[PDB]
Amino acid sequence: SMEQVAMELRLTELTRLLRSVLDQLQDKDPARIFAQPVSLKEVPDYLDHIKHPMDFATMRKRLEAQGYKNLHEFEEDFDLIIDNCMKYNARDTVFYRAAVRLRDQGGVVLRQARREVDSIG
Repeated sequence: SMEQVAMELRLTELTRLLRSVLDQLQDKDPARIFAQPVSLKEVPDYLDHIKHPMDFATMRKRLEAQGYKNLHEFEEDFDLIIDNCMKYNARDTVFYRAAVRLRDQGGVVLRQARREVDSIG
């Protein structure tokens, strides 16, 4: 049906809009602390601590597989990255300070991103 084609043209354009946003969020991690999943080789106990790991490359596989149905699903993955980090790592660490910074700065990008989704449907 053509009515499925209109759905896919609107998913494509969410997916293209989320592409921008992820790039903007990931520029706020210039150290690349969050670029890749935490290495299970290097941190074998990691899943004892964190049950739903998340990082930027993983969010990007799922973005180019058109796997984010709405903005809320995208925003959840982003908050996982931040929240896992702030549990796993102590307050006086480069890692925890980098998540605090990314949260704070990402809040601006996400607060405009909400409005553009609502605006353009």
